[PDB]
Amino acid sequence: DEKRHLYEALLRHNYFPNQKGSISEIPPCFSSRTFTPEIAELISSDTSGRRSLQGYDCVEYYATRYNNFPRTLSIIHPKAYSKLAKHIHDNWEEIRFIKENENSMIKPDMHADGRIIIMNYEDAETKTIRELNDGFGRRFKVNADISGCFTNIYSHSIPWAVIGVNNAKIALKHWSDKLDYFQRQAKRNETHGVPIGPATSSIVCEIILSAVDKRLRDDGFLFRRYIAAYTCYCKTHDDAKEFLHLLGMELSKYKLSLNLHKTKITNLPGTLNDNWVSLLNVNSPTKKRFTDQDLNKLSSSEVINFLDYAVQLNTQVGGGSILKYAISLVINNLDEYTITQVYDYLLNLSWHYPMLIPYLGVLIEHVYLDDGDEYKNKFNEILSMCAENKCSDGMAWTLYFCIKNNIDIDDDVIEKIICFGDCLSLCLLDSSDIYEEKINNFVSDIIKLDYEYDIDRYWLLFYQRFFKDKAPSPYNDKCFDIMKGYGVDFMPDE
Amino acid sequence: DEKRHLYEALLRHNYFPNQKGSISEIPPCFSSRTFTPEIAELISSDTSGRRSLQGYDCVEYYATRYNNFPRTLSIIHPKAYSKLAKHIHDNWEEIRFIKENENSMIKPDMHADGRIIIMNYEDAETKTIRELNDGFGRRFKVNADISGCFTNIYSHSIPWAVIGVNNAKIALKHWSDKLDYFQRQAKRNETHGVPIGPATSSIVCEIILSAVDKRLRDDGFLFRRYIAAYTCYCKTHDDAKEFLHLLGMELSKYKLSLNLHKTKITNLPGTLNDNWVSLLNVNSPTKKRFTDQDLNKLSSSEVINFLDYAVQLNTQVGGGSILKYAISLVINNLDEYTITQVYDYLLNLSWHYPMLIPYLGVLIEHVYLDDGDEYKNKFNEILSMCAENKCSDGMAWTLYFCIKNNIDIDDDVIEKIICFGDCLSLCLLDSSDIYEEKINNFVSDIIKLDYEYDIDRYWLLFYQRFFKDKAPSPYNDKCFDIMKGYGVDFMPDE
Repeated sequence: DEKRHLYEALLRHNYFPNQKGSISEIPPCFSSRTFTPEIAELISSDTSGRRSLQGYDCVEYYATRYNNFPRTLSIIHPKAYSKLAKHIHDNWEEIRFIKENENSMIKPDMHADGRIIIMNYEDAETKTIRELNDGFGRRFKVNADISGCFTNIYSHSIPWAVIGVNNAKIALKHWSDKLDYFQRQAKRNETHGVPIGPATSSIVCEIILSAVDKRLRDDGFLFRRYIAAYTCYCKTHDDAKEFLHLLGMELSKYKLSLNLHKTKITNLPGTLNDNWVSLLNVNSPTKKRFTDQDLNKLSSSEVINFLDYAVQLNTQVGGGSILKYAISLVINNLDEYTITQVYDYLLNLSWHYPMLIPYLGVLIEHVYLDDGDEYKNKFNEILSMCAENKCSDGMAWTLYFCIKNNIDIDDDVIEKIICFGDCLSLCLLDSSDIYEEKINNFVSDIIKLDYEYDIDRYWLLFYQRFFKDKAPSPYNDKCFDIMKGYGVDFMPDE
Repeated sequence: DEKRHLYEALLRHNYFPNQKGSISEIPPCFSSRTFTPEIAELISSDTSGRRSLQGYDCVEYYATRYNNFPRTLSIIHPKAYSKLAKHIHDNWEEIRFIKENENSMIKPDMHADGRIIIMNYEDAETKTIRELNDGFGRRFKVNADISGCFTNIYSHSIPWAVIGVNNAKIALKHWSDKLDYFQRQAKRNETHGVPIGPATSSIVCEIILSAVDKRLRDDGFLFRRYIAAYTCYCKTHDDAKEFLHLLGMELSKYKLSLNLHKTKITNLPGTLNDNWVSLLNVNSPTKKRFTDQDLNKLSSSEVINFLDYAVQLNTQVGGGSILKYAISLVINNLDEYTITQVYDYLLNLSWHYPMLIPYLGVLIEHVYLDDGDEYKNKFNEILSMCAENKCSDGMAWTLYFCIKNNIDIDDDVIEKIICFGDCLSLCLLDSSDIYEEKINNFVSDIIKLDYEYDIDRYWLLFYQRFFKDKAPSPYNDKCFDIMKGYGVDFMPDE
């Protein structure tokens, strides 16, 4: 069924931040499968325990963007998440109108892997044909962005999108009001904001933005939405300015607004992709597939020169993720002579740009890591940099490389891994079991605070220790106990 | 009367190219007054003589623009001009609808000096108030130019403007058809083009362009015309593109077209003047009048530094006549210590930019020209440059300075003054009377050709020699004889 596929997707696949489909933002050690929908029903049914704080906090995760900026992905506390996912499942026949929207490019969809939200998933041919087809006969292309979107979505506006603003205000139960309550329970009983990364917040965002899409559609606008980005194709500048006005009205009705540093009108014909994308692909040494693998295999100077050219292009343009695109272009066709050189270049690029650390997972088997302890000092210097810059995805990926490849990790860099206080980093140090006593000091400092929001901020670490019998639950409810009795592990093996 | 003022203006004032109101393009030695309307009636009444060539040619005059480009002003042959001016006078009650047009900024008007066409004549306050008033509430400013205008105005389209295209085509007498014939007789019986500089061609251009102004007006466009330049103020880009379309249609109906290298749409608020104008005026040392003349008098370093800054600004922008504007800013407030320095700077600027030569007429009394023959070699080196670059206005102004200030002129530069073959230069050499024999060789080479168009190209030189009794008329008609008997002199004294 599609209800069952959504129920699997909300918990087994898209609970953790898993929207990016090329490389994940979270290392593959953390997996949210075995958190089955029946365990979510049992958690929702459980009513024990008393909480002194309204709502639940989230395990935080600062992922690095192309400009090294942090984006705070969140792992919802699972007692607050099981109710939210179960509510979205039970109400799916009244929610699936977001699937029938045609202006939302990334939306819930029955993906084969098990997910429902995968950004940048559709193939290049259809994307090109759509871009030309919608750019047919038009003069201007308007790009608009919602300012926060994740930051300031109003949860009380979830019924406003569903049955209208004034009908919902008069009505103040309906399914969308309980959805608003359950979404609020996900993040500290707070009206504004949604945790970034779970598909439940993507569904909540799609529900609110589908009314905006409906009103923009009914006024005859050619437009597409990519999460919070609206692209409009306009025969004249009348359409260009009036779409911006109507989008501003429709967002302001649901308390949202437009990012005016991201608004720009560009005369068609522009570029189907961004300009740096075609600059890289035109100069890519892999741009032609030769149908024989020896020809497809690249040389040392070819890959290195393309990587230098990508570095200059990112310094000179910087409009997008130039390094990640360029590295994905050359990463899978490396010859054995290249692997050490491109590996060290990736070490250089991963230090300077910590979002490039996941690509280091491709080469680690082919590179002989023992060497003369060069890579040993490299990964620790990266770990120190990720501790310094407060970057969670680079820290977690580097620690996944350190435990998976058994490379030792220094004490002084751990002094800042423990002091940074990223939860997912501390779960990796927790799964190592060598640093049991520095982990114990941190969790004891959390418990001695007697602040439930900090325990909810480190619920993944606390649950991993409780499931590994190294600690008891810090909660008086049965949620951790129902998780552990059924075998829920958020750091599972194969 | 206004008919009589127009009749004076066509011959006494605006026969010669005299449209510019700050400094003339022709030196003040050449004056078209004493060519009274009664002499024009007597020339028109005369029917003697036979001509083997259809129409008449014009005395040519390549004036230098801000980018050193030549513009070929023309002095119409007066037998072909008297008929044209008399025809425009007799038909003035059917022509004066061009005066009632409100979108034509430069048009026939009763000016006090005696002219009817003076470009850049209205005061700055009204121009500013108009520019703001028409820029009220609008988003875009469209600038469009007719491509040739003077070059390719179709004379057969003069009745097309007057009574409509199809009515005039069916009609193929009416006054506009004889106007078309008389305008053709001005330039070699040629359908396309108008001689630049006489007000009769300005009237002919206004007659054709007033129909374009009428159709653009009736479609509700806010627009102004400066000779061949249309500026439109647009609430949106719909108005911006549709005005360009409608102007293209209305010009193509009368066989004209749009200069598409001069078309540009600029988002308001732009600049009331051009950007270099405010850059000069903000940095002008004369920008504040102090109501006492000693304060208004400028120092040496002040004027010189402003002139250097103007030179850099013209090198760096070049969008308009930066040097002429800057020099007009400082020229009239010079202190006696400045005059030699600014004079030599003007010598430097006049050599490099020959349109700046007329400003040398302001300083020549205050500068002691005898010196050590420095200015003697300067004006001859300028004369050689004007001969080399084929610039008529610089040649004529420099020769006016040479004869008026009695400074001697070398033989070898005269070897190229005679070889350039500018008519107005040869009339200055003709009025000097020292070089009677090199003038005689040139006019004998013209007469031996037996080409009436070359005689019409040098009609001013031929008439000046005939009126000075140094030569006979080269024409079998009585036009020169009626001119000389009534005392018509085109190089008159006071």
